[PDB]
Amino acid sequence: GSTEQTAQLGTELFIVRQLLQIVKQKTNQNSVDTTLKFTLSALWNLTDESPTTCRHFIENQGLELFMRVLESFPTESSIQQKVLGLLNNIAEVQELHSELMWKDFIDHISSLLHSVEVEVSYFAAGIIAHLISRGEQAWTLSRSQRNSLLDDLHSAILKWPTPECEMVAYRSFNPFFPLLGCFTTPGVQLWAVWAMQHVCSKNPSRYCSMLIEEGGLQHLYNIKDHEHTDPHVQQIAVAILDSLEKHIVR
Amino acid sequence: GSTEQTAQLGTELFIVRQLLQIVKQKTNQNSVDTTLKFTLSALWNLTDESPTTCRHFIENQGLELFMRVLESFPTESSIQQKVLGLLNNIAEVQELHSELMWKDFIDHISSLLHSVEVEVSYFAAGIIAHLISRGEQAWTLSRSQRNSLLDDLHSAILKWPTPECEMVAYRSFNPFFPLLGCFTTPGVQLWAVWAMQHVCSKNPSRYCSMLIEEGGLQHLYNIKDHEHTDPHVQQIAVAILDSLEKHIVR
Repeated sequence: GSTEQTAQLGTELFIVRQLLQIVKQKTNQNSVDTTLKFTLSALWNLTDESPTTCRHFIENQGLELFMRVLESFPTESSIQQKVLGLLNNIAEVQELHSELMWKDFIDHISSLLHSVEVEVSYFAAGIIAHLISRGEQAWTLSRSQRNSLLDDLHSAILKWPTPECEMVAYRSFNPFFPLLGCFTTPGVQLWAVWAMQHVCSKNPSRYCSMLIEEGGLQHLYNIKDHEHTDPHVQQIAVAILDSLEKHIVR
Repeated sequence: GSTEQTAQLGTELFIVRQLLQIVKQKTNQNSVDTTLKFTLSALWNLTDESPTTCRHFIENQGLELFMRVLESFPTESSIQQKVLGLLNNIAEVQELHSELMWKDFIDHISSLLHSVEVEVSYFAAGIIAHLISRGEQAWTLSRSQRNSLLDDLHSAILKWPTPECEMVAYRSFNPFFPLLGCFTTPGVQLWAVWAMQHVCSKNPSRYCSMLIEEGGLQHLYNIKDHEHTDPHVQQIAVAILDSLEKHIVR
């Protein structure tokens, strides 16, 4: 058992503030250590499927602080991963979209998309995928930056090796489904199917039934059957389907 | 998204120790402040269906610390609720049963069972129901106390008002099911069905669907159609069974 949900919602702002305070102190002292890594993991985990926590983070200078974390520790891939994991959760919340639309932030993400560490690149790509998915109209920065981010997104995913661990856990695939069906911007679909394939192949007994239960079969058959589909998107979609088909008919 | 499960398991020990150190420092200061309250909530929530976290708590003197918390703040219902919520989670872990078997822990729980606050007594009852359910052989303290606890458990539950809030959240009814079908010990059964009735009552959208899908029907019918069953256990079991039919077809 745990506290009831209303009580949990009561405490989010205090916990967000206390954790950000710790992050801020460590960053000022340039202290890269265990308490910082575990505090950043905790903060990331608190924002998992929590639009309320993402809003408290934004309202309490989280974005500025995390840019400072990225600037202060540009060689700490473990730190970058957790910062970007959290930002990928904020990127999923459409009412927070406009908070992420500033040049410094996008410039930082675009550069970490090119990190040679897939556990860093993956989350920069997820942020970019979600932001591009909201459409040209929602993108209030340079139009040529949107376009080149889209090609870099597609290009970066195709270079990724198979990570040795899961890099992330999901409690639902709901945030991925609108990214499918982004046929106009195939790098967006590519990230979604790559991410789905990655966790379903590494952990079928946690994810295959999840995905089937949330409607994944038809969303992916809708890609398998679609006429003018990017061949890489399609190849990974069928690989997820294969895994899903075998989870049924066990 | 959140950190992957193996990484999360690798942080549990650090988080348990940090949060226990915060409880210890606030208890030493005799300070019942906001930080103490949401530190205790977070620890409780961290033990939710987590036998590994429960073991870290035990192996790091959490029991003795929480005893002192209970003895140092005997008027703070909200403190006692959170301590007992966590201890109720420990009581669910069969491999930790013998760690809870010392007289003065059970003596204190048996006292809180008679608290006038249902939000305290509920969780004391839950610890007792789980410990008693493991049969007489596992009960290495006084045997007559166990038998009188079994009587006190049953009588206390009958005196409970309807609480004004949900006092707890459950991710799964699975730890309750063994409590059902402890026909040798009613009251152990009464706590479980009263608990199910309470959460399905106040939050049907969340708990009724979950209860049916985990097998609550066959577990409740096995109590109903069983013939020499305690009247209150039967009345509640039947109350829940009939309320659920209003849901499987709404």
